[PDB]
Amino acid sequence: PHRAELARQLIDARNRTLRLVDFDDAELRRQYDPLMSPLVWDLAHIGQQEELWLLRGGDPRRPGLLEPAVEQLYDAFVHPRASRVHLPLLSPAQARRFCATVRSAVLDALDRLPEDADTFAFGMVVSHEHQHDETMLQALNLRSGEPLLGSGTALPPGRPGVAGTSVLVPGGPFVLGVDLADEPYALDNERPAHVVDVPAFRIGRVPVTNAEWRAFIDDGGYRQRRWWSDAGWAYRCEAGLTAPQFWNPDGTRTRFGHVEDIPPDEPVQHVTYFEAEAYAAWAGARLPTEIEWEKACAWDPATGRRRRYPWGDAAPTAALANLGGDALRPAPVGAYPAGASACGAEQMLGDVWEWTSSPLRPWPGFTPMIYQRYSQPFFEGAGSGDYRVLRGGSWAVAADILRPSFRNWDHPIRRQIFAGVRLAWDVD
Ligand SMILES: [Ca+2]
Ligand SMILES: [Cl-]
Ligand SMILES: [Fe+3]
Ligand SMILES: [Mg+2]
Repeated sequence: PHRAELARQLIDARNRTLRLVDFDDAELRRQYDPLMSPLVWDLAHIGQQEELWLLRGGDPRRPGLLEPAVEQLYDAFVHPRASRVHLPLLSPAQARRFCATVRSAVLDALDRLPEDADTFAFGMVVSHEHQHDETMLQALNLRSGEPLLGSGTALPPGRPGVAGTSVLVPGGPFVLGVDLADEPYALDNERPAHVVDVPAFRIGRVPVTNAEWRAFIDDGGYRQRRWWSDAGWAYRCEAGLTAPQFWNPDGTRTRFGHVEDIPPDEPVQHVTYFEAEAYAAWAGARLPTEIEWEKACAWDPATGRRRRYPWGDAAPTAALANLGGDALRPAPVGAYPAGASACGAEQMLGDVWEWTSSPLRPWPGFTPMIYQRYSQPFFEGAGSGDYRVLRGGSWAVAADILRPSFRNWDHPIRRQIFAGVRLAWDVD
């Protein structure tokens, strides 16, 4: 954009990062849960990736500030999450110094870029840092003990008449994905724009709520194998799943260390893919495919056009969606009527990541971005395991990095992520 706007975005991302590591060194070195890196790992990894993609042209053979063996401590493919707490990592002071040195050089580089030069990598790195900010939030939510963060900023109230209900998405061709011409910082797996024929289906007007999930629990949903897939039931049994994560026996939940009543009308959060598909079956529905999801989000059947956001082309605001990290929770269903898609689906962007039944697959014409290992290793059959795509962003996602076409994914056994469920149905 303006180089000034990119600088602004990089600086906002780093402000966020530095708030999330504004704790004692011992906190930053802790393993809150074996699923998660220590925060000091994400801190240095953020700087190392910024250096690699913006100062070293993505070529690790070009010299960096760190010895290559030190740099490789921050290679996510080499070091499984659980092992990272024991690695000989840079201290918090070293990591902050490294990040600052890199950032100074990056801002100078941005200044010096020729007019009309390609800036894709800068936007890619903004996305990378904000994504790690959400990862660090996941870790802080898992942390046992008295809260470090506050309990979250105010959200609007919900409204009656939306929970449980569905909207029709009329059948036919629509444009899936985007081109760089339209979204200059769309990540590689979002591209290119192409047509897919999607038969008529219905999708939930809002996500599944906590009170709805409690009904599933109360009817014995976790005790009845018929709602679950073979793999899902086996995992439910292995892991002893009986409720969403952080729901306590006494009916409270623990959210960033805060013990509180579970609000009935918020989207359910911290459920596995396997839980999501079991609830959907028990409810008489199914999960959407990600293609269904994106059509419901972005397509306007009255005009036969894609919208930039579900509501139109206006930049996200606090009146339109719950984004950016400050709320530390999703909003009550019905809280954002102005954020509805053309078909009437609300809270598609923000609040909770929504499970879909789609594995990650390339769109026809896919070509990798400079960070070649960002998507490709996770495509179905690429040999990295089983993944399902999540859509729409959560309350923790920065508005700057989110689009209807954005594709998250994870193993179906993961629920420390800020994920919930929106139902779908076939139409006859
Ligand atoms: Ca969402
Ligand atoms: Cl990671
Ligand atoms: Fe990363
Ligand atoms: Mg009953």
